[PDB]
Amino acid sequence: IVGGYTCGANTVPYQVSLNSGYHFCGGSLINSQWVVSAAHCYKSGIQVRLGEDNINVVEGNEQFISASKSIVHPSYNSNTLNNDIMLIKLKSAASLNSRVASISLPTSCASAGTQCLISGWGNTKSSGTSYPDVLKCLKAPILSDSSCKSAYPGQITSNMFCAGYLEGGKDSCQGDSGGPVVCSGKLQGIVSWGSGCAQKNKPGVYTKVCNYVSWIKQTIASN
Ligand SMILES: N=C(N)c1ccc(C=O)cc1
Ligand SMILES: [Ca+2]
Repeated sequence: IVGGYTCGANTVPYQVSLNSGYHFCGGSLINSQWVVSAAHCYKSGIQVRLGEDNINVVEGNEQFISASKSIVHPSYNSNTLNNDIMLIKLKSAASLNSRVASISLPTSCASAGTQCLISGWGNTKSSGTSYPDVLKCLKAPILSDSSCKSAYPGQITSNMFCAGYLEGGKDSCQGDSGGPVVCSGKLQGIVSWGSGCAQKNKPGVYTKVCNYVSWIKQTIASN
């Protein structure tokens, strides 16, 4: 997250870190057994880390649970990033409390102008590289579909939306991939892609979660 703020420990209780010997992506806990992340975060041997603040220090509220199964969206295209969503099942159910909690799925899509919270452990620099140890947060509005398409000609599908600031300086970035965009207590987006980070006229692009609620619910019901 570039141009954000320190969230505070366990203030984003649905935020998870996906770990394969090291943090490599974010994700969102949607019930005691399931995490939603980006399909471009797929790999084998995932351990899901819940209740994290400093990802390099055991602070007392962590739950580390190995993934038993990953399900990449059936229509994920890794070239275009269309349908950039994946579900990860935990080998054992998480213990839910104030610091480890699921986030609600949307019942309808959000609108341009809605304020959301984007979070992650990704790069905090727009030019260089600096990875934080503690969770970073950014409040950002959803941008109009027209401005999103104008920013990224030929690239924005109906399964994507832009959020952030056209002026630059505030954005998600590398390492935030797969993490949450939460608006009014609903998971509306997943950190997906963008041109660099926090660049003028290049806002963040996010997977449009509301399009996937039916798939998420039916997948969970049978897996
Ligand atoms: N919001 C961005 N600019 C952004 C999001 C994800 C990636 C993935 O590496 C890169 C850039
Ligand atoms: Ca920790």
